[PDB]
Amino acid sequence: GSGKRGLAYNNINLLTAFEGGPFSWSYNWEPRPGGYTAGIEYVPMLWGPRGYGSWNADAEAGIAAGSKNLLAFNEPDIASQANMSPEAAAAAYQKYMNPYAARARLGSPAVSNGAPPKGLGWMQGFLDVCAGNCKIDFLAVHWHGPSGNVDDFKRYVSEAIALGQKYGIGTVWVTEFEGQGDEEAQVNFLKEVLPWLDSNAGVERYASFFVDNLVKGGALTSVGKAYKTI
Ligand SMILES: OC[C@H]1O[C@@H](O[C@@H]2[C@@H](O)[C@@H](O)O[C@H](CO)[C@H]2O)[C@H](O)[C@@H](O)[C@@H]1O
Repeated sequence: GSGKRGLAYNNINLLTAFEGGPFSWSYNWEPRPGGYTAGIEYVPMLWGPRGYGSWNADAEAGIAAGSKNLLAFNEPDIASQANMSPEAAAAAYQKYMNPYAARARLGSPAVSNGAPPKGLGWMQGFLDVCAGNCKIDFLAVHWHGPSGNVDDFKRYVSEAIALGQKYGIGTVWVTEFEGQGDEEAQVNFLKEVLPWLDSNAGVERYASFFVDNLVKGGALTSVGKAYKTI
């Protein structure tokens, strides 16, 4: 396909259900993959402070396994996720990510679609605090919301793109998006956003949220099939 579509997982076993779909990459919100999937680029994540301990070592294995890309903290703007002030993110980014700039493309901490001061407000606070010394190849962002709130999806992604470009970061990954509701409500959403994401040159890579919910009892759900074929 576009080569932008990702497999976001917890159970590495379930990526087989997506074999031969237009997938180039995977991540699991962890620094280590828990296994191997052939022909797809695993992307390590520095989730938050709990990972600082191993991050050196973890970035080493992954670059050593040919990983082109590294991701930073998960939802520092949400208290039960990374839960990090923009200032502490800037510090820990510069410290723990910037060092791999020569060997890998670095993805920003991934914000929620929460309104300022969460979301892209936190990104701007982080981008301000970074003070042009954070080495960032791409912004990571997330959007969760009802299936019929599709417009808001696209505005958010554009606003993330606009925000990144103002700070000289030329692309975003949408590392999580989820159009909520019953199976049909979820399909139709993917029919609208997947083509839009695939041609929107502001979006380098994306992942619907997520593999483990798109498979059930070892079988693709109907949402699974749509994500695989559209
Ligand atoms: O279970 C998938 C993955 O979820 C992460 O947290 C998510 C958050 O990233 C966002 O989507 O909000 C939802 C709703 O609460 C959270 O579940 C976890 O950080 C990660 O460790 C987990 O593997």
